[PDB]
Amino acid sequence: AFWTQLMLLLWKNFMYRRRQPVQLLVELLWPLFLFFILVAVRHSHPPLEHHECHFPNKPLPSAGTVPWLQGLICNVNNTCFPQLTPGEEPGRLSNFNDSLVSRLLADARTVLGGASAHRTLAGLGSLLEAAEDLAQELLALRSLVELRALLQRPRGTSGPLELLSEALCSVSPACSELIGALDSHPLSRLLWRRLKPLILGKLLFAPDTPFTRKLMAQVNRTFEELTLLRDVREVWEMLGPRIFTFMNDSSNVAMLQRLLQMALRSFLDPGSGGYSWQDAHADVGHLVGTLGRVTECLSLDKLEAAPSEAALVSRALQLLAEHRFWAGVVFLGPETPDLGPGHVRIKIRMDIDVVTRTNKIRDRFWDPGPAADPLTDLRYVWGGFVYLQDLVERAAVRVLSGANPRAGLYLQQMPYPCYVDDVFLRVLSRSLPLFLTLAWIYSVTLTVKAVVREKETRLRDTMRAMGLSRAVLWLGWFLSCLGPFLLSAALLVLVLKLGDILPYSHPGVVFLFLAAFAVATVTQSFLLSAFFSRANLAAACGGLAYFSLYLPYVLCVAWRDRLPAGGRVAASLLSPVAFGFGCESLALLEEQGEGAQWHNVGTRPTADVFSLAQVSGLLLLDAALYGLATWYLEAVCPGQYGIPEPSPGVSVRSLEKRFPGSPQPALRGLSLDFYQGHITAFLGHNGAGKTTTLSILSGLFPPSGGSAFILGHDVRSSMAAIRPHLGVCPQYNVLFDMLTVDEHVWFYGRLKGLSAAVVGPEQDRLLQDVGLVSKQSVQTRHLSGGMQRKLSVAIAFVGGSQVVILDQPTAGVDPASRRGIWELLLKYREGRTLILSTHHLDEAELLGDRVAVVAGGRLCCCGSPLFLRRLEEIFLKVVEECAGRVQGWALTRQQLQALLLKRFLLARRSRRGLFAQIVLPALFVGLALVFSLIVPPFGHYPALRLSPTMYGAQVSFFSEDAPGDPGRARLLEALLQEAGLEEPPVQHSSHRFSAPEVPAEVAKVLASGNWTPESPSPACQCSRPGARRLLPDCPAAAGGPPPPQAVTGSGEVVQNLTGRNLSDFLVKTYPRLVRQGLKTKKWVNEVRYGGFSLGGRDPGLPSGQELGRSVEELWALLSPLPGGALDRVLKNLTAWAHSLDAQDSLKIWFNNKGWHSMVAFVNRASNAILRAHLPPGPARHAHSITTLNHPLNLTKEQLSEGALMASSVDVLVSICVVFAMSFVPASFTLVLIEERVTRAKHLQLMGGLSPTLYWLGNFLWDMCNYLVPACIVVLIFLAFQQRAYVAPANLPALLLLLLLYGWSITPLMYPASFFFSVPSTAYVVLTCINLFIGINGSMATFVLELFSDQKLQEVSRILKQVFLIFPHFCLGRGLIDMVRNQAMADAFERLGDRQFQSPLRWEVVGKNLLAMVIQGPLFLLFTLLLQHRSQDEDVARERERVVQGATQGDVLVLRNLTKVYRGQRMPAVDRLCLGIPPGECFGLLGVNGAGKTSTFRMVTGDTLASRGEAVLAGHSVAREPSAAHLSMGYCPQSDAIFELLTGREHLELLARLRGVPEAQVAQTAGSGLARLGLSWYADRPAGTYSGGNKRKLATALALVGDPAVVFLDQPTTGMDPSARRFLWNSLLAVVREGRSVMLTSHSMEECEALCSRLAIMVNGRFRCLGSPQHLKGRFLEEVFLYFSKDQ
Ligand SMILES: *[C@@H]1O[C@H](CO)[C@@H](O[C@@H]2O[C@H](CO)[C@@H](O[C@@H]3O[C@H](CO)[C@@H](O)[C@H](O)[C@@H]3O)[C@H](O)[C@H]2NC(C)=O)[C@H](O)[C@H]1NC(C)=O
Ligand SMILES: Nc1ncnc2c1ncn2[C@@H]1O[C@H](COP(=O)(O)OP(=O)(O)OP(=O)(O)O)[C@@H](O)[C@H]1O
Ligand SMILES: Nc1ncnc2c1ncn2[C@@H]1O[C@H](COP(=O)(O)OP(=O)(O)OP(=O)(O)O)[C@@H](O)[C@H]1O
Ligand SMILES: *[C@@H]1O[C@H](CO)[C@@H](O[C@@H]2O[C@H](CO)[C@@H](O)[C@H](O)[C@H]2NC(C)=O)[C@H](O)[C@H]1NC(C)=O
Ligand SMILES: *[C@@H]1O[C@H](CO)[C@@H](O)[C@H](O)[C@H]1NC(C)=O
Ligand SMILES: *[C@@H]1O[C@H](CO)[C@@H](O)[C@H](O)[C@H]1NC(C)=O
Ligand SMILES: *[C@@H]1O[C@H](CO)[C@@H](O)[C@H](O)[C@H]1NC(C)=O
Ligand SMILES: *[C@@H]1O[C@H](CO)[C@@H](O)[C@H](O)[C@H]1NC(C)=O
Ligand SMILES: *[C@@H]1O[C@H](CO)[C@@H](O)[C@H](O)[C@H]1NC(C)=O
Ligand SMILES: *[C@@H]1O[C@H](CO)[C@@H](O)[C@H](O)[C@H]1NC(C)=O
Ligand SMILES: [Mg+2]
Ligand SMILES: [Mg+2]
Repeated sequence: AFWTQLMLLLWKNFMYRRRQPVQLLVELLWPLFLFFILVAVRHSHPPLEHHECHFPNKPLPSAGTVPWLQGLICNVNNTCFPQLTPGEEPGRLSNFNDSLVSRLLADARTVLGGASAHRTLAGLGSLLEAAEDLAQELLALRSLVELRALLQRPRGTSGPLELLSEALCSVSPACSELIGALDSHPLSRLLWRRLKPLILGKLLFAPDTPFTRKLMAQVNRTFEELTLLRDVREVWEMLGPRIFTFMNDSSNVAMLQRLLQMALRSFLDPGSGGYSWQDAHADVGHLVGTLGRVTECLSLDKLEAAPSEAALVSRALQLLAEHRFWAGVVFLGPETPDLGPGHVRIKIRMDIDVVTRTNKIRDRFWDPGPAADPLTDLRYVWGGFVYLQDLVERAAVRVLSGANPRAGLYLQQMPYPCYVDDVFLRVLSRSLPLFLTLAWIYSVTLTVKAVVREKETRLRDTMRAMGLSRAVLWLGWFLSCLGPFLLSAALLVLVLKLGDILPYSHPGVVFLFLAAFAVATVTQSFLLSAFFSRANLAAACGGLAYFSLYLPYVLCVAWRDRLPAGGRVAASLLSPVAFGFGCESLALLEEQGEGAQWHNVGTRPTADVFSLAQVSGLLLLDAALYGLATWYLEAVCPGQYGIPEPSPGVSVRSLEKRFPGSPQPALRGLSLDFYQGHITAFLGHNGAGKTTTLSILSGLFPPSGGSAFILGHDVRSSMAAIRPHLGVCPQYNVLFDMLTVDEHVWFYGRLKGLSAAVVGPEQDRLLQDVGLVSKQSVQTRHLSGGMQRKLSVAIAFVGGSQVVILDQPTAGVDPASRRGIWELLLKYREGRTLILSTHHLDEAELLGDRVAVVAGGRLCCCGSPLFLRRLEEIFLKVVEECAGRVQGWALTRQQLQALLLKRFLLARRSRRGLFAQIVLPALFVGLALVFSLIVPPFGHYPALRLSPTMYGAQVSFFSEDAPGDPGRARLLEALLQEAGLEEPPVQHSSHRFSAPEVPAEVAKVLASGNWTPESPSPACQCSRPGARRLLPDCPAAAGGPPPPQAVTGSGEVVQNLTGRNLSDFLVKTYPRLVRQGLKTKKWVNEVRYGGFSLGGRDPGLPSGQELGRSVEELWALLSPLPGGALDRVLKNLTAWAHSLDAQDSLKIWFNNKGWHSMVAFVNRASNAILRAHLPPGPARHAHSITTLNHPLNLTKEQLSEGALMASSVDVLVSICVVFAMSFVPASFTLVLIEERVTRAKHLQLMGGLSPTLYWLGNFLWDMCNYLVPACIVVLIFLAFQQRAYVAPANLPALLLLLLLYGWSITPLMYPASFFFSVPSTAYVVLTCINLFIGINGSMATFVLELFSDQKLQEVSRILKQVFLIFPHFCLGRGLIDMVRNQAMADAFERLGDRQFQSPLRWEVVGKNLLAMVIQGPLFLLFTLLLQHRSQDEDVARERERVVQGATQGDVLVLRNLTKVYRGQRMPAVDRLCLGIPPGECFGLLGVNGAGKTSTFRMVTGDTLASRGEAVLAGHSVAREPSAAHLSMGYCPQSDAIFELLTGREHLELLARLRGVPEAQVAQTAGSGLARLGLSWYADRPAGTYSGGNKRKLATALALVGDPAVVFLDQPTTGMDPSARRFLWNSLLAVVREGRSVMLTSHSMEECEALCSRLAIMVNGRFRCLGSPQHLKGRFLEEVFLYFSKDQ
């Protein structure tokens, strides 16, 4: 019956799914909200493609001084123009052109060279004519006019820097004052804030050898020449007064000058003196003063000294504090490459904030783009490393060679092709694993809760007792839970693929991966649900254990290096870790732009060696391991309801049971024997232990000793041969809520073993025999006690049961159905060994062929009924043989002191629950910090020698221009010999370069085209706009009409590239290397890293040398002063004029894709220059220069200025703490719901408690239980020294945040306690809702506010203020803003600006606090508002009297009461009128379906009415519920007690709440306990009583305190004759006192014989309403039946 049982289980699960569809829909739609938000954001963030653009030139200080400053000031940004920059042209050399300074210099050159001979002749002494001719062209130029216009600009704008940039580029206390004026504009302050160390620096060298002194003297030349401004200012200062005196009072000389004159504008220039003697003088004076201040800005004393390297490091550490460090050069002594001098080793040390990190030679991932960010990529330019290296290297070359080389190095970045990027893919790749792991948290918790709840209510054990096998049940659970997971995974795959989040991947492999993940999760949940045995405890520790298995993934991704593959494999056993590895592999495959379309299953040999074909096998292995572990754990440890762990049909011998809680054993020893087919009956007093014995016979409990045999087998050990031979009937019915009676019987009959053919007749026969045939399409949750009991006994009798045990077959059942019970028992008595147990003696004597009585755990006597006769009286004899008011505000003080005490007691018995509910979430945060704070230590950045030999094979350049010079040829051959290509011998003088062969098709295409090097040779390539398929441009074979002349060397290849355009070659060829390199797509072996270009064209006019002649022809005359100031300025003018001719350029093309690229090529260029200028000889290797790079020992890390917060450990810890604090405000509803459901809260509300006091007491207790997690969180943060969160500056913010979150979350979970029926489901649902609304709101807004800034910043600002109603959001954003502000403050402190903000601000945390405080108590007000939502002939004569007459004596008056069960056609209760006077024990009988309990619930106040009224002592229950509730007592059919408290606590609590004085509380409780026979069991917890004791306790809580009217419901459902005698005596006493009773039952005596006014009720209508003797006279069980048949 394996397949039949499987079909039955699947059908039942399908029926449950179909009955309630909303839960199915919400489960299927839960894990997609965050992905929906992500897709919505992505839809509005189109991919961006960048146009082609070329980068500009960058001169080095070796090329001069003016161009160096020009390139430093103008080219701050890497503004790349799409049009070709003039610098890239081989002929051109000066990118900056037609500017003010360049035009001024050129025009000055021209004017000075034009008439040098004329001024020489003038100085020889006509000359006036030559001077006039020169002055004629001194006005033709407009450069002087524009210079005057610029220097006359009114002062303002941003400062001198703006005018300096305008002049250079193309469209001392005073110095400090200028800086302070300039810093007001951050745009103008960019230059200062990037160039602070250049003005203030110190150059330090460790050795003090005179060789190093010569090196520094050679370095010092540029600083020496920079100070000519002081000398020229002094010269003008000396000339000032002299010319000022000469001009004044010299009219005679001037007039004789005009007399000797005898063009015209020159003659009129001295006229009136307005335009000659002051304007030009003032302008030149202002200019010289300005340059004097400029030269006084500099310190001019940059160099310093140091004894050794230790003193160097100490002085560096001292000087680093006050912004004075710019150097560190060390002339280390290798003595080493080889013997002999010239093997100098320069080792530059500089701060880590300025030099690129040397950890990585290249980048990490192939990101398409030139990577030319002028703020975080080109650090070597704005830092000054390259300038210092060039200066030191040129000085070393000058010292070693002894010559005067002239070769100005330049820098040029090659262009980059068109491309398109997807930033969103990289952004989401980091946070995908967290999203995916957090998506499936609903289903795991619900699965664990469902499993533990099914195993808790004995439903699983009862279902298994009839023949179910554990394997079948487990497989059914597996399939049923696995279904929705697979459907949801398929839907998620579909939505991911359709949304273009993962466009490349084929959905099949992704779906298989997700299905494997889902299977692993299912089996993990089934394993996790095997430790616990209580619904509350299992629900509490259900999400923490799942989410605590994901942190090791973070630990193992932080420790990526130094990790053996064995460790990764051993840490991949946990499912979330393996899924994280798989998700990372898939994300990196997607980012590579190659997809996973069924052929990428053995790829990725990198650090992420795992691909999406090895993780799935691991996941399946983990699922198998978890399943085996679950099976073993279930087999070895059953749980609370411990199943056994591997013709006298029934026999028990020496059977005893011992519960740990009870000091005395329940059972001592039994020897009872069972027989063939004689109905046996158990008789005994309450607490004898018949139900415990019956459970011991079944598999519910294990015996504490002895053994029990059934059908010759043994329930001990081998009980597997018992299942098809047993039938069970628990005292408390266990049934499926949704399934109806017909489905119940069909399911149990099929499971029992009946064939599919014999079902209908048997089921119908049993259903008719029992008496339930009138109802067949109603679910069991709409049935009263009697119908449920009849259904339970019917289910017990379904199928062929060899031995069946009946326990309380009838209870609350009228005799009419008891007759059907009798006939059912008689019809099956032939061999089925019927066993019975009831308190009714008539049934025992009528059926019992042998009666056995047990008392006090011992078999008193067993035998035939005739044996004992020689029945109620003798059984009772045997059992006997064996056995003012405090009123006012003071009362308000008392009530609370009771109520809170109750809570405290409920907290003392169950400490494990509190430990797991209000402590464990705090320790989860500590575990998160422990696992997220362990990082690998770092030491020092290693030193490396900078040369391109560390890259590998590559491609160089050879471009040359103007070959008609020997020096350029020598330098070029030096470059070739340095590259590695040795000089070929005489036989290969011209056999050096091997030109490859052009393809035939390309050759034909070029023949159809033009073979012109100075025209665009390559064909145009198509740009690809988005389209997600082709990122780079479309390649072609037309790039370069000749193939490059590749010549191999010792590992490198050098080409020719002479005469070609040289700009299109790289652009057209790069996409070929882009597409060719696909194996790794992270560290692709690019072949083009850099090259040279020897442009020998000199940007000097041929007349420039003439300038020097002019200067020297001014030196001989004018009496050169011996002081030397004039002499020295004239000789630095002559030197500048001579150097204006220059020698050549050595332009360097560098690729920024390789980090350490420009420095190595500068090194090689300088080494080649040295080898060129060296005299010929075999000492080529004897003299070599190497540049190192080693940052200081100062312990810091690379400051990522551009990279802001990017979903890091900070937000991880914030998510962890939010998760931990979301669980705590859910344990507060368990007790509330448990009280409301069992109708125990309403008892207290009857006691005299106003709802307001109840709610305030609960609120205070819940508040007192919230401060325990917060203290532990604060202590953990303090212990771990988390500066970001806890510190003497931000501690008040955290304290207020936690305290007010506690203040405002608690009164929000109260309204949810009205609409739930089982506590654990409410617990898990509220926990999941809190988790979702917190995380997926706050962290989603955080993701929105970062990364993309396309007005999504404005969208996030809009959404931020809206999410203030939820008190969960006020903890997420608050704990992220603090971290962000702390990070910004730390960055400012590291920078040195020393700016500190404030934690508590309006726009930081203040608004959240204010809003959450103001919304705090509104939820409590809503809670109270929702709580106060409710705003014959005798019968006819009685109705007429009630309608018209007004009996003031009567206490309770009913007026036409009726109410319908939400459309059940015939109203159960309708049109009732009655009047009761004081001091009459009213009674009311009926049948199972009359509606007695409905009448009690309608009149007592538990349910709201429909029509009519129920007035109780003046105040109506509906009009004023409080006044009616003031004085009455209740006892419902379903007993209302607390499982953990005891009886004495119950009585004392009710006594205190009613208002009795404190002194008499104990006396009243003792009297109440002793009155009803409850004393020997008045200290044990109320949860361990049996049915009779619980009934007695429930009755006792209805009479304590002497109320007015007692609304006793059926009180004798299971009480014993002694107990019922006690109850009758108590009722007689209370009615003698003068208080009425409204007992209703099916029994006799006080209900019937001692009653006062019976009233039979059938189908919601009264029948007689007459006295008992009156009923007997006019018309006792048979009399009642006759009267029922009378009408
Ligand atoms: C080396 O090859 C480059 C190709 O990149 C040549 O530059 C190209 O020069 C032509 C000159 O006509 C440019 O055409 C112009 O395009 C603009 C675009 O708006 C148009 O408005 C003009 O009317 C003109 O047609 C072309 O854009 C430009 N290519 C670029 C910038 O990528 C360069 O001249 C070659 N070197 C030589 C021939 O020495
Ligand atoms: N779970 C339990 N833990 C500890 N003691 C228990 C437990 N259940 C019952 N007992 C105790 O064991 C004894 C046997 O009483 P038991 O509950 O078995 O009676 P019963 O057969 O159900 O009787 P009744 O006919 O009155 O319903 C009592 O003292 C009872 O308090
Ligand atoms: N939840 C429900 N939904 C629909 N009908 C119900 C529901 N509960 C009870 N009924 C029906 O409404 C009527 C009211 O009966 P009620 O529940 O008051 O039982 P009772 O006969 O007074 O109790 P007892 O079973 O203890 O003798 C009955 O016909 C019953 O079958
Ligand atoms: C690289 O190619 C150029 C192509 O011009 C070579 O320069 C030519 O060299 C030959 C022989 O030396 C001369 O006859 C030509 O006159 C040169 N060209 C021009 C325009 O003058 C150059 O020699 C090649 N590189 C090397 C190292 O040989
Ligand atoms: C460089 O970029 C900054 C920042 O966008 C901008 O303000 C400035 O105008 C740009 N150009 C120059 C020459 O600084
Ligand atoms: C740019 O420089 C060249 C160099 O000779 C010069 O001829 C030209 O006038 C300058 N200005 C331009 C091209 O606008
Ligand atoms: C000479 O200087 C005096 C002031 O020092 C001035 O008043 C006078 O005008 C000057 N003379 C000439 C001719 O500039
Ligand atoms: C370097 O030049 C500066 C000029 O101010 C000065 O310290 C000195 O002349 C030189 N120092 C040397 C040669 O050590
Ligand atoms: C330039 O002038 C400075 C002093 O102003 C002098 O030290 C230096 O030697 C001069 N230049 C040359 C090449 O002599
Ligand atoms: C940095 O200084 C520490 C001082 O304890 C020393 O142990 C370490 O070796 C130094 N590192 C380097 C690279 O000099
Ligand atoms: Mg019992
Ligand atoms: Mg009832």
